[PDB]
This record gives sequence, C-alpha cells and structure tokens, in this order.
Amino acid sequence: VSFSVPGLVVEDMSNSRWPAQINGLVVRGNEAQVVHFQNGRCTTEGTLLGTTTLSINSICGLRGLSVSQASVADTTLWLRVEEPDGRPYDIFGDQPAPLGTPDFTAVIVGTAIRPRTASGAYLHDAYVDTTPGDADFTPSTGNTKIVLRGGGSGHVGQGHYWQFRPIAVEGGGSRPQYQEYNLPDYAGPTASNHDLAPPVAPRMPGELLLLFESDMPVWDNGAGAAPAQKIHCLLPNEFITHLFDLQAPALAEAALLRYVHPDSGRTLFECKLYREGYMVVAAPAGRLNFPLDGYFRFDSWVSAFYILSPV
Amino acid sequence: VSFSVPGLVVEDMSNSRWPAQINGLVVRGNEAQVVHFQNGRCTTEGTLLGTTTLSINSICGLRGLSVSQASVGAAATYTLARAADTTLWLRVEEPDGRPYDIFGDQPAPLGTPDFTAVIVGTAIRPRTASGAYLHDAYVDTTPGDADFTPSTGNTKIVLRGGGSGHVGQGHYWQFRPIAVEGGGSRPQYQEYNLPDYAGPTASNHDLAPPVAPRMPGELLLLFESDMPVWDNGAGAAPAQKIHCLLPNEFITHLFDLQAPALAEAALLRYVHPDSGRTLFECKLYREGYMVVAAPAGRLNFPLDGYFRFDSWVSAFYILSPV
Repeated sequence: VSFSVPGLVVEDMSNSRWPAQINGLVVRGNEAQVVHFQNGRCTTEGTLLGTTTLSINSICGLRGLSVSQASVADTTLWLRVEEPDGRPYDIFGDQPAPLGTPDFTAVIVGTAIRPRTASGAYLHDAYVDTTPGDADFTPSTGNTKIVLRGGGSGHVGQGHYWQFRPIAVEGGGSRPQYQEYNLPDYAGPTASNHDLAPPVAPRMPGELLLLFESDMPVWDNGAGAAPAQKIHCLLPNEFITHLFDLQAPALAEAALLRYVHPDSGRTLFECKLYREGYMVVAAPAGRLNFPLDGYFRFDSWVSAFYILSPV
Repeated sequence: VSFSVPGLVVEDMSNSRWPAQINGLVVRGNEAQVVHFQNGRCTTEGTLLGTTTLSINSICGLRGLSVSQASVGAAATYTLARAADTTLWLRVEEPDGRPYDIFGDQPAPLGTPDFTAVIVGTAIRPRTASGAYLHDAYVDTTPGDADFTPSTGNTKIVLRGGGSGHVGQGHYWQFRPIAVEGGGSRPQYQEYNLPDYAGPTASNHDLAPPVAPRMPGELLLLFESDMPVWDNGAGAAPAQKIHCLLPNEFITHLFDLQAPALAEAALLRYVHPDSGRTLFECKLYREGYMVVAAPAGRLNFPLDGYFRFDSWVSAFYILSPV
C-alpha cells in the first residue's frame, strides 16, 4: 500500500482538537511547554494514539449515561463516561481517558444535551472545568462532572444519555486560564495519568513543529472584553481519517511533502511528516504567511537526516 | 482512476447536514415531500452540488462581516421575549472567507442551512481586537421570517436576551448551530422542507436537484443522527432526528478521488468484521445517493461495519433484499 496524503486544501480541513476550520499555519519553537496533545494523534501508518477518535463530532467532549452524585443557580450533572460509539470505557485499557476527552486545562463552555429521552429532549448551557482545581474531572476512573449553568434542576436524574459538546473556553482575569498545551489530570488530583500518547519534540537541528491553527471562541459572561484565543493541532481530521483508512507502511522516518498552490502554479514550501504523526519545517517560530487554498502532496520517503529547503 | 468509498465504519462518520455523528441507517419511502437537500450533495465523481462545503465546521451555519440594518398566550410571550433580543445583520460570505457570488451557481453560500426551522446556536465574534465575544442566538429559516435572505447577500441573526452594543458593523461573525426549537407554540422543524433563500419576495435558484429513486423496489437509504431540541428549558418537546445522503467522509473521499463513473451505480457491500460477512448490499447512484431493496424503516444492523465498492452496475441491476 503506497503512502499518500489528502489533496484537500488547508482551508477546507478541520482541527483535530476542537470544532473549527483550520485558518492558519504556524511554526512553534522548542518551548518549555512540550506539545503533548492526546487528541489529533495519528502515525503515518494510520495508528491512532492517545484519545484520538475519527468521530469528529466527539472531539473535546464527554458522553454517557447520567448517574447519581452519591454513586460517585447551578445544577451538577454526573456522567458515567463512555466511548463515542456507545461502548463502555475500559478503565484499565490503553487510553488515558475515553476517546475525544478534552486534552487541555481550562473551563470549557458548551451545551449539555440529553437528545433521546422519551419524556422529552433536553439541553442546557453548561461547562466543564478541566483544571486541577476541579477534583471531579476524573474521566480516567469512569466519571466526570458537568455543570449546568443557572439551571437544570429535576433534569439530571440517573439513567439517561447525555453529551457535552464544546463551544468556547472561559476568559477574563477572574476565571481559570485556558492553557492548550497543559494536560489535565485525567484521574483527578489524587491519581496519575496513564497511557499518554508521547510528547512531540522535533529532534533534528533547524527543524521546528508546524501546527494547524484555528480560532478558539471565548466566553466571558457577555462582556466581550477577554483577549481572543487560538487552538492548534498536529494534523487535520482529514489527514487522520485518510491515514487510518490507508494503513500504508512507513518506508522511512519521514514523508517529504510539498505544499502546492494551484494559483501560483508552483510549490510554495516543503515539510517532513515524521512517521510519529507530526510535520516540521525549516523555519523560525511564527505564523506562516501563505495562502490556505493550497494542498500537501507526498513526493518521497526521506530519512531524518534529509535537509529541508528553508520556508 | 479507480472508484472506491471510505473503509471507515458508519458510527465513526459524520452527518453532512448537521454537526453530529451518524447513529442510524434508515430507509425512506417515496413520500410526498421529496428529498431535496442542498448540503451533503456530491456525485460519485466528486462533483459538489447545491451548498455543499468540505469544511465540516461550516455546515448548517452562516458567517461574514456584521453590517448596519440601514445597509440592508404564545403571542404575548413572543412579543415580550422578542423585545429582549438584539438583531445582528451579516453580509454573508463563503467558508474560506471569500465573498459570496450572488449571481453564481449556488442557491446560497456553502454550508447555509437547507431546511425550515428555528435553528438555535451561538453567534461568535472570535477575532475582534477590542475583545472576543459570543452569545446565545437563533436563526429563523422559515418563510415566516422575511429576513432570512442569504441568496441576496444578507441575513439576520437574533441574539437571544442580550447583545446590545456588540453588533456594530465591520466585525467577523459566525453562527454555529446547536439545536432546533421544539414545542407546539414554536415553528416546526421540517428537515425536508427547503427555505426561501431569497426570502418570500424572490425565488430560489441553482438548487441541487431532487433525489427520488427511479427503479421499482429500490428505496433511499439515509444516514441518521440525533437532532438536539431547544424548548426554553422545559425538556418536554419530542426528540428529533436529522438525515443525510452521504456522510462527510464519503464526500471528501469522492471529491479528492475524482473517479469517473463507469456506469449508473456503484454496487456497495456493507461488511461487518465481527460477523465475518456481508450484511447487505446497496447501489450508490452516480447522482450521489444510496438505495436498498427494503421497505421503509430503520435498518437493524450494527454500525461498526463499513461499505466496500465491488462493481459498477446499471440501474437495472437487481439488489438482494436487505
């Protein structure tokens, strides 16, 4: 099976860590905070890592049956977390949490949805605090708390199917910081994470991580004063599904890709997609000023020692 | 260039008309209301139709720059509640940020909602230097609202219960869908009923064509998802669904492939690894829809199976009953 990547243009592709179109290409330096994403992790051979799901609507969310608090203004909803396909989460399996689980610390704003209940469908404004300040974010051990903001009493009884679907992160000085590179404590503050997808840090001199960027919406209680945010991923969802379906063996350490721009009638830059599932470029840190109506084209398998042309 | 379809299992794929995972396969009869979706329309050759965008996050939404209005019982409750709302006016554009071509070959910008309902969602103003902003919102796409006119370059978004001072001209906004309204007092959600893209005073144009299986004994196979329902916190409205002809992953696969169609339909087999066999077969007509030899209703098959292209066949090829 010969390797290839999608011929879709970047601006048509989606963030594998958050529900957003890709609207930027940025180069990240080797900062103190090492990229350690659990969503959007896929090798060139189509091996999914961490909490990566192919179900794009399940990304950075939680779902499962409601349970009573004892078994574990605002109303608290308690879920027995499960996988996107509705099968149970394997607590002692090879994932740090159910697939799609948020993989950063913040207060994530969204909607709690109870979409199939026979007594009537229900939904409500909600949030999930994934910072260590929330002792109840413990998806690794099978449960998580969702807070219904300003309502929900009488609607959170046990035994009904719920999803939490993300919209934004909180912003403003009083509220917990959004830190997309900071992994949560999936088992809460009393227990350790396990089976994390490994860190991503380019090994070769002069090569830096290329990230796909999106806008991150911000909630600040209607003030409209909080600074605008972004969120990044290693590969768009469309790359991940393509690689997964293909299952192409890796014939070297990296796939040399050229970014092709039809309107320019030429290649604009080249990158190496390492087998481990990340792209690097020979460029300094910062935003890449290229049009996003171009696509990546696989040209050759190359070694780690292959020297990329400067962007 | 050889034809193929994705080998992804159904429960991993997504609805091309709404932000939801596929959680059902259902067969629809040849009802009075003909399928006429504008989103999720792609031929087997990868030709996108109607308002179909590959940008999955742009599906059933609106986006563009804010503009000024100038540039453009239940009754008592409606009146009072509406007074608390703020209207946002957008000059609608395409998902990639390029302008909408009013005299182009689409009925509306790509991703535009393609059914009548009151669609509940979030109005998001994500890049403003003064500060990012968002608010609970809705878009009434029924003919009863004269201001849903994306075909002519503008549309109204209603910010529910607030938004005053935040809707000034010249800023980038998106409306991202969450649910439809439900309840007897509120406008009906009718997923098979196309909106008036130019409002009630003007006609639609360049619609993707109707979908109605032509061969006897063949009925349309649809990919189903849950449709969340908003009912002002009551939790009493009946649960809903939404359907599409092909999941997004089929559409991107077909678009990237650009395989010429070698006959009227592609014979696909639905393969279930745990069963170690094919569970049923269907025909994916070149026009971009699947049919099965089955009566109307839900198909009771596990969704951890995938479709496999086996052969090009004519319209007269007789499918094995499901």
